[PDB]
Amino acid sequence: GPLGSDASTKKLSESLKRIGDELDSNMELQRMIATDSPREVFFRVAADMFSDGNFNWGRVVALFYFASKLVLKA
Amino acid sequence: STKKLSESLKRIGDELDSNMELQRMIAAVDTDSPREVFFRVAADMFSDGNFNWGRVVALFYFASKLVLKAL
Amino acid sequence: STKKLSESLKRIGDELDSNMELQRMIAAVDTDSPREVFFRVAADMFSDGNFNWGRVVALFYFASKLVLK
Amino acid sequence: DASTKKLSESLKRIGDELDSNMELQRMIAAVDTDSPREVFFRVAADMFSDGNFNWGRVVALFYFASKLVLK
Ligand SMILES: [Zn+2]
Ligand SMILES: [Zn+2]
Ligand SMILES: [Zn+2]
Ligand SMILES: [Zn+2]
Repeated sequence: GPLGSDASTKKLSESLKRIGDELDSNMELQRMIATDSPREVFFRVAADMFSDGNFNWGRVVALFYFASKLVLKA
Repeated sequence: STKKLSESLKRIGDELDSNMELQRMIAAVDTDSPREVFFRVAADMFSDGNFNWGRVVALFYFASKLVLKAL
Repeated sequence: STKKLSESLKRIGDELDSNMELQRMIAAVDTDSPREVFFRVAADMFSDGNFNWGRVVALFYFASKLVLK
Repeated sequence: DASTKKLSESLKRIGDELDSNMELQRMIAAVDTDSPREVFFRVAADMFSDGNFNWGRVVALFYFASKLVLK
């Protein structure tokens, strides 16, 4: 409503809109859902995502974006 | 194989989490009205009507940060 | 040790999926239009002002089954 | 709009049952939060050792991972 809130909300929504579309247009992902135990796929992908020791929340969210399509779609 | 998939998820996750511009936008948001912020951001996010799963996941990432800011 | 925490999370997750009434209520929404259902369901979930992580996770469980199905 | 009221009430109860479960909150609070990768993988490995990879279980792990990493 207020002008300060409307602008900060707009900028934040666009930034999250951009990251959201990057996940949905991830072509390496779209090809992976297409030897296929979902648990093993999840653990092999999850192991590779965190092999460098960095376990941050954005990576976990991306991992569960992957898990949702892996479980529900395929 | 699994490598390129996990690298792209690594790359997008590190954009959601370590983009300094995005983090300081999230940090500035009203910390004592999480319900009100969540719906304002969600309304602009889906004002174009495209209700894609990638955008819903990013919204839930922002909600998790809102609940953390209030905690 | 962590076997009890994993067993409890196991129980929670299986109780969600095996809740037929929940599955039926989720399968009874205008699937032609996901955005309006999400905002309607979410608006009624937080009218209390009770914006907790638990409720957000329950909305996430519903939103996924709504969009990806 | 009563079918949406009934569903919303169900999800409200599920979320509040999670957060008010003192035994669950105690078990979550006891893990080594300084070792999130090790904790997350040990819990996930035990949660899926039986071969059931259903979506409800993945969300329960997601509820755990969020409290493990954010707080
Ligand atoms: Zn305005
Ligand atoms: Zn980008
Ligand atoms: Zn304020
Ligand atoms: Zn330690």
